Amino acid sequence: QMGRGSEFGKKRYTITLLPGDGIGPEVVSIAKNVLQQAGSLEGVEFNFREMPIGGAALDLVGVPLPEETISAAKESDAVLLGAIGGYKWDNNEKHLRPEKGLLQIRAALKVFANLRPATVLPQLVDASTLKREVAEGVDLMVVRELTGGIYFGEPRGIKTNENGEEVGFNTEVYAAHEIDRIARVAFETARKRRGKLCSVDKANVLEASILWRKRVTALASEYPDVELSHMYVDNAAMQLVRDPKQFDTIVTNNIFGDILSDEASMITGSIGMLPSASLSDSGPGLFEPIHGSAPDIAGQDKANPLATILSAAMLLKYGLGEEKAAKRIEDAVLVALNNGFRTGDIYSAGTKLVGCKEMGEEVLKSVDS
Amino acid sequence: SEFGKKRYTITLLPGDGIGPEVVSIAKNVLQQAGSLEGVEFNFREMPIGGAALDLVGVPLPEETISAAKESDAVLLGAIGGYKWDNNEKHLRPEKGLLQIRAALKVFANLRPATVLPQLVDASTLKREVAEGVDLMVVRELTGGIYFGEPRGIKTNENGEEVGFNTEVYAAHEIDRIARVAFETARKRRGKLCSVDKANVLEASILWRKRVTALASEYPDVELSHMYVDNAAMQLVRDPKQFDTIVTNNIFGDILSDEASMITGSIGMLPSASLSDSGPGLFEPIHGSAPDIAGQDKANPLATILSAAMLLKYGLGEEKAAKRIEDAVLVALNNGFRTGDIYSAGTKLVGCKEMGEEVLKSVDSQ
Ligand SMILES: CC(C)[C@H](C(=O)O)[C@@H](O)C(=O)O
Ligand SMILES: CC(C)[C@H](C(=O)O)[C@@H](O)C(=O)O
Ligand SMILES: [Mg+2]
Ligand SMILES: [Mg+2]
Repeated sequence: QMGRGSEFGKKRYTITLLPGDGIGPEVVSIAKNVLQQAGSLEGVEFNFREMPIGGAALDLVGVPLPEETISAAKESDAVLLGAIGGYKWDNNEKHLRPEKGLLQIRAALKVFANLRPATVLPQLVDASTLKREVAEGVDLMVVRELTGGIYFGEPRGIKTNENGEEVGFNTEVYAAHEIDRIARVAFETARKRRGKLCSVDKANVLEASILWRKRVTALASEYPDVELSHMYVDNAAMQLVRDPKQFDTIVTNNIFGDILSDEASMITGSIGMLPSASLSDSGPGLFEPIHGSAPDIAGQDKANPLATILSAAMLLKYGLGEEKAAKRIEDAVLVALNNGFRTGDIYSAGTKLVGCKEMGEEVLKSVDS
Repeated sequence: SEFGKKRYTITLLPGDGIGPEVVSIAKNVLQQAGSLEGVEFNFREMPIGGAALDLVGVPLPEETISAAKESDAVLLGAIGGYKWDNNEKHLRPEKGLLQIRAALKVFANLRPATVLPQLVDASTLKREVAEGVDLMVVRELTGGIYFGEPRGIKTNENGEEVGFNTEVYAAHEIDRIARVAFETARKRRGKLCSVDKANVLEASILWRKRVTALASEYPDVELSHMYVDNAAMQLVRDPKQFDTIVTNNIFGDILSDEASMITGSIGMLPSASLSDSGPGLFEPIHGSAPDIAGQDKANPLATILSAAMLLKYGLGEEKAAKRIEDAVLVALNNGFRTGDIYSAGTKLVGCKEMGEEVLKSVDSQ
């Protein structure tokens, strides 16, 4: 009669926080607070656990992703990551660079489905370098295959041939089952939006893309409410500039996903607003802002926390099925922007320039009202 | 005099869609510009792409490769069409394009992306961002994942299909494209940005390593490195920051097309593919546009400018190349626009009429 579960009708989730490097800890600290407050309003409690990753892990135990961090992440209900990278580690051997830890945690958590929404918010339309009429109303979702393809393909390496010359190689490889699963996510995703899915590949050159297109095509019959189309990656790169409003959902591989989602991100004009979700089958998902560790403003209360806050909303929605709590966060971010609040990266003439903590305070204020 | 005329052999590969229309115009413009410099051409038309598939059942006939290799330069129209997209992999039009690039060993692909002042409004980027864009992509054209082995679709023991390709570069392949790009930047504004994914891929670690080692051979050139995903963003945010970019086959394909659309006018952009020895390959970057094939709507200016790159880079005919460039400029300054570049207050014309306007500007001089 109090509700499901064993704590007075409340739901308690275990969250692993991976603040990381640069501005990561600052923005995660704020999102944590917004998460707690919005959750509390829906009868949701959290056990948080901070663990090291990236440069922080390197300075601590000499690897970018400690076994103990993986264990903690795997035993959790969801993972919220801050940011990865710094100048200090830039002359390290490549297994000892912060980015390595990020690739390793994706693989370890088997979060093959990366969701990256790119929307132009009406309050920030003028931040885009695209003309207003082209940028306004952009609202697309890139579904990127995150744990396969060339990023993780074998064989790979740099070797010296018999002529004494170096040869570097990587393998773009996909098994049918890897394509099917990311395709299914994208079809389900498009179904819940405008019902349009664009599969992006290089099928006029690459056998790996021919298989991609074959499997995606064969799945279309299981989603008759979804209009499937296909586009070559180079044409997709042009169409994002020419008419980004044409897209609802895009599905593509690891490397094309990396390039196109980042292109779509910059087209919106405000990188500091953009969240992302990485989902697995049945295990904890990984949620993180798409921006970097921005080391040059670290510790200066300058960072935009909104992308991480919105990643926490994605954590609630996609990771935990806690939709009302997610909506409370999304609403509060909107109220802050409507009230004229802007951190430095989204500042325009006549708005209220605020620091990181102060922006969090405004979101918090709105959640609690 | 007849004895002292300069003569070149040009192989024409009209290809598919609007390819034949635009190449026919560029051929005429080429003849007229050259003749004013005492240069005459022997043209031979050969099949490639869908056109070769329809004639002999392969996208690149042996006879075409022979003709191209024996010539001084190759001018190509366009490849591809819906007619052949349901073809087996070995028999799609595009395979012919990859095959001719490989056969001619044209590893150095030059794709200049500029915003013309007459056409600044055609970009979807704000005027202040698009105006003054002027970059060159130097793309490695005959190596990398496009040609790497092993490759295929196989069925494993379980009956499950696995599709795979190999991104592979030997150091000397990187060295050679890099040298071309350094030399390119030196002739431009002295800035080179090398683009890779060296934070993930071994092949790109070698890429960055070789380009870095070569920097000291061109100490007058300013070299920087950028990840391909960052480059895709920087082209949107501040494309004016770039002079010359060098990158591999697949990143070059993506980034150059992104840069092209950023300028706003795909129908204006030429390209050159150059080899160490032998004829170069010159073609517009637009596609076959099969919906307007035979409708006299095509913009011939990109192929006309590709013929200018042919003269300039392939044949060293600098004065003839300038005559063509000058004439395209005259035609645009006279207000002529094909449909793809039309704006209110201009003269909307078809393909043939645009060509004739460029032709009479050439012959004016
Ligand atoms: C840092 C890099 C390894 C990473 C990637 O390529 O996935 C980043 O670019 C991203 O998009 O999250
Ligand atoms: C294969 C073919 C479609 C070609 C390529 O990918 O190189 C085209 O995109 C280009 O840029 O010339
Ligand atoms: Mg990226
Ligand atoms: Mg292309």
